Amino acid sequence: ADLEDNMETLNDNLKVIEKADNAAQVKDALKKMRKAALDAKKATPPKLEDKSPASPEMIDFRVGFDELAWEIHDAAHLAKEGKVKEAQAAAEQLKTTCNACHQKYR
Amino acid sequence: ADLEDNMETLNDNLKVIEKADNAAQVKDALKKMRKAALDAKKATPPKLEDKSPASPEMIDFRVGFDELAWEIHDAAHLAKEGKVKEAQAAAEQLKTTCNACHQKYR
Amino acid sequence: ADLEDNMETLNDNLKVIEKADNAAQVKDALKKMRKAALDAKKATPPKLEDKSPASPEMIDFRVGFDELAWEIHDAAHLAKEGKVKEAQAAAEQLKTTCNACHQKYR
Ligand code: HEC
Ligand code: HEC
Ligand code: HEC
Ligand SMILES: [Cl-]
Ligand SMILES: [Cl-]
Ligand SMILES: [Cl-]
Ligand SMILES: [Cl-]
Ligand SMILES: [Cl-]
Ligand SMILES: [Co+2]
Repeated sequence: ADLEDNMETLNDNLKVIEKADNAAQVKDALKKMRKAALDAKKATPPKLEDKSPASPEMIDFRVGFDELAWEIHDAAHLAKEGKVKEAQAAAEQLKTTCNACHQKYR
Repeated sequence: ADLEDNMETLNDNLKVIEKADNAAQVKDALKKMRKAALDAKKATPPKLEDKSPASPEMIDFRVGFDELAWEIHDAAHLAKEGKVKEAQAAAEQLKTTCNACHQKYR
Repeated sequence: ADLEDNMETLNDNLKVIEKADNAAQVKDALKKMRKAALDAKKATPPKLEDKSPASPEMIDFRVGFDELAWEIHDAAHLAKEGKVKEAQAAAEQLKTTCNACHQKYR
């Protein structure tokens, strides 16, 4: 998928998690987010398309999705145990990682 | 290890999972599969030896193993919970990631 | 963080795990080790400074931290279900991964 499609997936499912009632809804949304994070790692963002593909900034961009995926998995661990409120709070804290990348490459 | 050696490991241990009768067999097979997938990330496939190491195709190839590893971990979660049948069903779904990479790059 | 700071975070928190008494101490040390491992993926070791960031040595180096992060997570899985001693044993086994990278790129 496109980078923008994957960002829409991440943004939409974060809102699904915010409004969720039960753990299975949160689990499903976090799974879509993880798939979107890994697919986005394949993209070249507009900010960097004029730099070398081997540039340190492209590596910095890709590793950011490794960090996002691992943090999503931590929230998913809480959702699998049925801890809805804790999973929702951990999902909310993802936004620190979203924003950290946006400050550099948005 | 060799790219083909890592593929033999993935394939041998998928066959173990297909036939397994308990969660211990599955969990040990998935652990080997994850190690082979991560090690395969370090290789250049023959069909991409004519690409730069950070070309979009080589990124697609390497991230394909991150996707495989996360999907293996999903199956391993299920096996650690005694969901042997569900873990085996997750192993079957894994094959679409195997196939998609082979279609592009084998 | 720079690579040296990430390495001190790995070293320090491995020492906490060896000395820990309960699962909360082990879980929190493993979480910091994982964050440091992923942040280290973004760095260039001094022996590879003059190489392309996408050279095979640099890919080998970055995948080394994928393997370490996944091995850290296995230890966290053991600690999260309260198997403290098995988590401590697993954390001790990580050193073979630390040492393997060191022998090549330190
Ligand atoms: C880098 C490692 C990023 C992480 C982590 C996240 N995002 Fe992102 N985002 C990134 C870039 C380079 C861009 C610009 C390219 C583009 O798609 O526009 C974006 C953009 C968005 C957008 C707008 C998408 C669009 O319709 O154009 C959204 C809504 C967005 N990003 C949301 C988002 C969320 C919720 C994240 C964390 C869960 C997140 N992003 C992480 C780079 C990176
Ligand atoms: C890319 C991201 C791949 C994924 C995911 C999987 N495989 Fe693979 N495989 C890939 C390539 C580029 C090649 C060709 C290597 C070569 O030197 O020709 C292969 C090959 C195989 C083989 C045949 C090995 C041989 O001796 O020629 C097998 C049996 C195989 N792959 C199995 C396999 C399985 C079971 C996978 C998922 C569980 C899987 N592969 C994923 C690239 C990629
Ligand atoms: C590569 C994939 C590595 C893995 C895995 C681990 N380390 Fe590492 N380490 C690496 C390099 C290239 C270096 C040299 C850094 C430099 O700038 O010179 C290091 C260094 C250390 C150090 C010493 C730090 C210093 O004195 O500046 C320590 C204490 C250390 N590393 C610890 C450590 C541990 C405990 C690891 C596994 C849990 C580990 N490292 C993994 C590369 C890699
Ligand atoms: Cl997950
Ligand atoms: Cl990577
Ligand atoms: Cl696993
Ligand atoms: Cl890369
Ligand atoms: Cl972890
Ligand atoms: Co897990």
